[PDB]
Amino acid sequence: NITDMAGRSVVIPAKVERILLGEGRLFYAVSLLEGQKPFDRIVGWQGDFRKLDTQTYAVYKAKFPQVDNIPLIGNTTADSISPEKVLTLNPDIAIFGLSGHGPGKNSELVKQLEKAGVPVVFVDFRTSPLKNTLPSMRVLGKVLHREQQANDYIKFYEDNVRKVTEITSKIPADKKPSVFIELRAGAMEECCGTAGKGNMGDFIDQAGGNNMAKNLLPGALGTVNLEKVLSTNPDIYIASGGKAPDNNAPGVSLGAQVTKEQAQSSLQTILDRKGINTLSAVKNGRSYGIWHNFYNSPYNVLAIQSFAKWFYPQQFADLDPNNTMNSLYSQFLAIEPTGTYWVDST
Amino acid sequence: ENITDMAGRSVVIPAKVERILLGEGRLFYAVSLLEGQKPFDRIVGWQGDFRKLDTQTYAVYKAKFPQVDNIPLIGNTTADSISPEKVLTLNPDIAIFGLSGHGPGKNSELVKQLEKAGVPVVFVDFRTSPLKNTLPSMRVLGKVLHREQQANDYIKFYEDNVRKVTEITSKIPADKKPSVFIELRAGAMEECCGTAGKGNMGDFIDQAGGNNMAKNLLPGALGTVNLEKVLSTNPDIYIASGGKAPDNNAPGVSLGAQVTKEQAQSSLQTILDRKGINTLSAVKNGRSYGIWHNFYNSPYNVLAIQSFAKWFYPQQFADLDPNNTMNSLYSQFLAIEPTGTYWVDST
Amino acid sequence: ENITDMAGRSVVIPAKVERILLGEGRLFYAVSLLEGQKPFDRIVGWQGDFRKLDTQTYAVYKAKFPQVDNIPLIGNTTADSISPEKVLTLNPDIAIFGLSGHGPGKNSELVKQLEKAGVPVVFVDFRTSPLKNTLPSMRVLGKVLHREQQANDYIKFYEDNVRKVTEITSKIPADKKPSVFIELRAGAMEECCGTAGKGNMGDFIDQAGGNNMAKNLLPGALGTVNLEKVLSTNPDIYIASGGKAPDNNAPGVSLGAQVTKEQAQSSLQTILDRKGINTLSAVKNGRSYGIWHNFYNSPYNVLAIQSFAKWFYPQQFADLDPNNTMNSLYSQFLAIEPTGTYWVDST
Amino acid sequence: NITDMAGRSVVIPAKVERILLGEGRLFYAVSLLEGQKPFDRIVGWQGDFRKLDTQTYAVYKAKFPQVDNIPLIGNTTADSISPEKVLTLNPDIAIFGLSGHGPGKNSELVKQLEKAGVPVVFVDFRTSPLKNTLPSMRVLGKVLHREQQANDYIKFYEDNVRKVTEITSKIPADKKPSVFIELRAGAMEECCGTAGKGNMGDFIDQAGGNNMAKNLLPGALGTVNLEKVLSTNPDIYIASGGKAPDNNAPGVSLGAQVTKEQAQSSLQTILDRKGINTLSAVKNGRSYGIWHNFYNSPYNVLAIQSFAKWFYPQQFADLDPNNTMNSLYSQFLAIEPTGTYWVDST
Ligand SMILES: N=C(N)NCCC[C@H](NC(=O)c1cccc(O)c1O)C(=O)N[C@@H](CO)C(=O)O
Ligand SMILES: N=C(N)NCCC[C@H](NC(=O)c1cccc(O)c1O)C(=O)N[C@@H](CO)C(=O)O
Ligand SMILES: N=C(N)NCCC[C@H](NC(=O)c1cccc(O)c1O)C(=O)N[C@@H](CO)C(=O)O
Ligand SMILES: N=C(N)NCCC[C@H](NC(=O)c1cccc(O)c1O)C(=O)N[C@@H](CO)C(=O)O
Ligand SMILES: N=C(N)NCCC[C@H](NC(=O)c1cccc(O)c1O)C(=O)N[C@@H](CO)C(=O)O
Ligand SMILES: N=C(N)NCCC[C@H](NC(=O)c1cccc(O)c1O)C(=O)N[C@@H](CO)C(=O)O
Ligand SMILES: N=C(N)NCCC[C@H](NC(=O)c1cccc(O)c1O)C(=O)N[C@@H](CO)C(=O)O
Ligand SMILES: N=C(N)NCCC[C@H](NC(=O)c1cccc(O)c1O)C(=O)N[C@@H](CO)C(=O)O
Ligand SMILES: [Fe+3]
Ligand SMILES: [Fe+3]
Repeated sequence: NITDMAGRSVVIPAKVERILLGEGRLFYAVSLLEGQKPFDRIVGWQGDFRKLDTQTYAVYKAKFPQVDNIPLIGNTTADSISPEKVLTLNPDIAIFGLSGHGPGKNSELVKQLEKAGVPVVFVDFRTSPLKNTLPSMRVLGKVLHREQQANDYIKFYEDNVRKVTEITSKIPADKKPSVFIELRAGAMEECCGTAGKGNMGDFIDQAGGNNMAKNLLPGALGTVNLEKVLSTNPDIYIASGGKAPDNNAPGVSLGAQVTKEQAQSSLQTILDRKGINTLSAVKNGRSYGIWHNFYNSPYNVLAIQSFAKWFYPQQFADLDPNNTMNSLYSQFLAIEPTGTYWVDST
Repeated sequence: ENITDMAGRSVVIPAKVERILLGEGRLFYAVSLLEGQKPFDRIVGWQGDFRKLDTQTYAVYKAKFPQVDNIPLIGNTTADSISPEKVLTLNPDIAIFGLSGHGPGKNSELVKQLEKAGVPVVFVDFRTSPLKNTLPSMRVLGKVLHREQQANDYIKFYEDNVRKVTEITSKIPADKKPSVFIELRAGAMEECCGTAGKGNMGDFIDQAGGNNMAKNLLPGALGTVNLEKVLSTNPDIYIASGGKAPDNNAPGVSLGAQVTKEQAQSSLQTILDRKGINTLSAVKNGRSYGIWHNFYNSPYNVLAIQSFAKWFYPQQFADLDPNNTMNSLYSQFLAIEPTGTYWVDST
Repeated sequence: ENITDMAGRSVVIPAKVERILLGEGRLFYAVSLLEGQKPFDRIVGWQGDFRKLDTQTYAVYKAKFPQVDNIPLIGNTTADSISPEKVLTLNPDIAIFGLSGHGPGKNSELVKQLEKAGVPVVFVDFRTSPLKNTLPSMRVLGKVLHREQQANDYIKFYEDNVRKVTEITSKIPADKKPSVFIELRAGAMEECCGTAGKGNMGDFIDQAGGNNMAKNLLPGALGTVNLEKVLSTNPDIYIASGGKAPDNNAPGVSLGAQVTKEQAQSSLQTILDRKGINTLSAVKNGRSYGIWHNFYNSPYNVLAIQSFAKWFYPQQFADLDPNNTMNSLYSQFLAIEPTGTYWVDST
Repeated sequence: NITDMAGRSVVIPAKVERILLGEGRLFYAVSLLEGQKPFDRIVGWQGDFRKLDTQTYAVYKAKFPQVDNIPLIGNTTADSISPEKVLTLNPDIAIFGLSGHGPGKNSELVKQLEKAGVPVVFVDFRTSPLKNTLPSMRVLGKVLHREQQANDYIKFYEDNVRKVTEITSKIPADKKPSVFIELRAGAMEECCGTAGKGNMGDFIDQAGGNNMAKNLLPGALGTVNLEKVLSTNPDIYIASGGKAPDNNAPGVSLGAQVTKEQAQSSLQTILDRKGINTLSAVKNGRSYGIWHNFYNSPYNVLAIQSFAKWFYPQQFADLDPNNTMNSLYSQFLAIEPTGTYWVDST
């Protein structure tokens, strides 16, 4: 038996072959365990990975066209999941997130699955990445019978994060740069989405930054008004996005099918917005883009490294997130790394 | 009949208004120009900023209108302290909010609640972009409160009294303009120095033909510049804002309805005697002044634009008198008598 | 409604409170600022530290309120002496506890018992992290005791009176600051010398622009530094804390409501005449002072921050008088008259 | 009475009223001593200040038109100095530089002046700034009877340098960025002029940088070929210039009459040159401009600070060399600071 991220006891199945993904992008944690056979044990998933990660999807489709035939249990919201379609896939395990675009610990679907005799595991990369990322992988390892892959990934992760924390854990608060992260910048109805005590805030903390929204918000995600950002006038501005290159909607283009030219061109649009464009950080060129889906992925060590190099350029001159990304893919994944997951303003 | 507010949103003009909700208490100043001798007749409730952050002007209105104490306070001095429940049970027929300040903004939940309740919401602004927004705000308030005459009268008064300044300062070339720093609530904040960028009192500096040293240091209307940056820039003219009550020995400039010239100058001097500030060229040369803080969010801000022009070019505006303008303002529009000191020069 | 206490825990605000339990008796000081002329009206019971470790302030309240003797003592002066049974039979509707001190902490069994009994528990702090916690503690007590006005009034008073110090000391560079050692309950502990690290009275030294020699010797808010370490560091300024009653022949400094200047000066001198202490440069040079110990856990601690600044920079704070601040505090908030000596200088 | 920078003993004159400047830009050291009467005691000077510092000249001329009437003893080279014109000015002291566009310790003119009974003082801000800048000011103080001004300036300088060395003195060599400084970049016949163990090299050393030319060159100044720079591929590129805005000759525009936008546009031209534009430092945006005349001025504490903030951006985020310049001008000089003495690439 194991304790999941909701504190609940889960009896590990003897053999797993029918994994249900409550949130599609929980695939990222699964991908680190399944080696060259990524989709072999997925009976169905939330449609967020296919619809909100179109780039990473297309790359896996070109090498694995059977991905199109994995059933979508819903669209991009917990409320759109048919519990009936879920149960007819006869899962032998269901992986859910404490938060996100899929069911949480108190949903009806979780109770239905408990009545059906199906083990449910809660992980978390989104609410409390710092507390939860590694424990989540340890647990997924045990319940999916991929302890070796999991232990390998934890060692890789700890080592690559320790490269940052060995330095930033000793830096005193008054020497840290102030940071604002604008999630899905440009692309929300009301500006400005950001992270508080949690989510990408954990990355700012680890990378030795000072999140200006840490004390403005009670939860992991929330909203701060444009004028509050202008008034705080933080040292460093970071925008997250995952927009596909050939999408004329507002947002930052980043992901597997994005070139540096397009990442720079679209970040600039984001930085040219009224108000934003007068920020000291934007004028001084301390303005950056990070791929949004790192907000819910155990690949988040790539962002902690990208934030650290932006917060202390020379102290992390020698650190290369692209090499960490390449080591990750070659050691663990079944596709080749492409595209741009981070960008600096021209 | 609809109107476009200061947030760009369309608002349907109520047929009759008798229950005005003030998102920020000091938005009363705009309302006071419209309500003549019956200032508080139509106010169902307001933010507590006017009563708690404008104690002097409050006390003067209370002595003539004791019923002001019975207007409900929907919160203290911050948007986050407003109970949306208390707000809705006052059954307002209009809510007036500010684009910025100590009350809810355009994206607050309370604004959405009120829209669900069928209550028209109007955004005004005297604080973020006074130059763009002050007159349009009054025009709009005129239409939605059915006081078009009072509003048009006040716009004419305002335009004329500002034109007295801009007719001169609009033709002055940049290289003849004095550099200016305004230290908001000088001495009274934890961390020095609050100031205004391209907005707020910065708009007044611009209009009065001054050169705001913080214009390009800051992205927003308000922000913070460090003492050493001020010392380094060493601007021609120093201005401190305050609204401290006379009998308060804490640091801050005393200005307002119950402040005498002696208290305003004694307390400005304390502010100018602070380490660092006291080595400014502007302080040593006596180009140091005090302005009443609440002009940072009031359509009476024409008084500050004029005080600024007279400090920026003393001889060219020798003949201009802001005290005459305040008196014309009060007598024409208000229901109280002008008292106290709203600005001061160092001696 | 709900609020966050000083332990990070959410507390549901009772609709009406009439049975307040004080985990530490001297938490009364925070309550006294809210209860006006009816100080003891809502206290069902308290730890015996206020009655037994604050005999002077107790006696003054007893003479005006003899019913104070009938408030139940839930224990003596240590968390371990509190009977949880006596506590629960008082049927409290709220319990106020301190993150640290002579009463239960956040992990005690009594706190869990009360949670099982459906009784809200609120953690405040004036002792571990006064700088971070004093004002937030008062705001919180305001909300849960339905005295938001009194609390907000006291915060404004406090901020203003501290700002009188910090406006000056916040700009002073480290190399111009005096070194300071504070000896808590000097002369009265078994092993010399108790003091404060990064917390407790250390926060006051920091704010008053001093350099606490024990800041980096100690991990916690309280600890112990050896006499020889003090002698070796030989700090600029020596401060002794005490609260000993005048007619108490035990060792320590006499300070409090029933102490005269001469009893405070004479007893400080005994403390300064002790072997080792008496060779300190600060003692020989007369930069030696006494402060009332209980300021180590009281929102009246603004009086200590002000006494410290005036000892650290005598001429820069010549004009500041902590006695006026105490009198303004008492008259505005309390139900007794200020008496005695809360601070003393060596002759 | 005092030992100059050439090791020679100079007899302090009882009263000085006729100062001869071997190199015009030695005026900068004099200006720190003469308060509001900068030109009162100058009998004549080399034409380098008037002809190679046209901007700083024009600013002093607008307040002091009598500067145009100070005699020019030559143009911009030691060989163009008429010793006859020099001697008829009847100087009572001559200030010369160990190196530069004026006579050195072995020149004939120095011997002529010794025969004429005129005290000669050697200073140095150019060959060995680190060893010589402060001793030079101490000496000038004594011989010009401005000991107070000199001691005031030394304290100011030491304090403002200590702001840098407190941090960079504890950085180990292997964490330091490699740096190349291209003096009068774009403006020489043959690329690339630079500094070795001396001149602006001393500033790189102090600011915790690693001068790639330190061991390529024997002297304070020299030349390294473009290909050697490309091959070393240093972390940080710095170009010096002092070109006037309205001068369309090649080089970087910096000085009292230069705006930031003109300094950025002209630095960019310099960075767009063949070879230079493939440097990692240029592509990564670690490319900067510094005002050339800091290569021979006791105001050089401004460049040391500008270099440290470029070498360690976050560790010196709170340091402002512009506030330092302003404290310098207000405390010591008779004119108002204007223009751009340093620039970052867009
Ligand atoms: N399209 C929707 N209606 N909901 C989206 C899903 C869940 C929601 N998402 C976010 O808040 C969010 C914020 C910033 C950036 C993102 O990518 C986001 O997905 C959400 O998290 N809701 C909370 C509270 O209900 C939760 O599920 O815990
Ligand atoms: N809690 C909400 N209602 N909205 C916040 C999240 C929902 C929605 N998110 C996306 O469209 C999205 C796209 C790519 C990756 C993601 O994680 C996403 O969450 C959203 O942000 N909607 C905007 C309007 O488009 C909004 O509601 O502000
Ligand atoms: N007491 C508080 N914690 N907040 C007050 C809320 C408004 C805040 N005020 C200022 O920035 C300010 C600055 C100088 C002088 C003043 O009188 C001020 O009130 C504020 O303006 N917030 C901005 C952005 O947060 C806004 O609402 O647009
Ligand atoms: N946005 C903030 N966090 N601070 C700026 C304003 C908050 C507060 N304002 C006032 O007290 C105030 C008083 C009169 C008139 C106003 O318009 C006011 O805003 C403030 O300044 N607090 C101080 C704490 O003493 C501070 O922020 O340093
Ligand atoms: N009578 C006892 N045996 N213990 C008393 C408990 C409180 C204890 N007090 C001190 O350590 C102290 C030190 C110097 C001066 C004082 O007035 C003191 O009261 C205490 O603080 N305990 C801490 C650590 O154990 C706590 O409760 O967190
Ligand atoms: N936790 C401990 N063991 N000692 C430290 C404090 C215990 C005791 N404190 C007091 O008597 C006291 C008096 C007035 C006000 C206070 O806050 C007090 O704590 C104490 O000091 N004990 C001495 C023995 O006398 C000691 O332990 O050295
Ligand atoms: N105008 C000339 N033809 N010669 C000037 C003589 C000084 C010469 N200067 C430089 O080489 C120099 C190099 C880079 C950047 C500069 O600003 C320079 O002035 C020089 O230093 N010559 C040597 C050897 O005679 C010396 O003076 O020690
Ligand atoms: N020793 C040499 N022959 N040349 C190097 C310096 C001589 C000349 N110097 C300047 O133009 C100059 C301008 C401003 C400030 C200075 O210190 C200067 O030296 C020079 O650079 N000539 C170039 C021809 O463009 C060259 O020799 O490459
Ligand atoms: Fe999302
Ligand atoms: Fe305000």
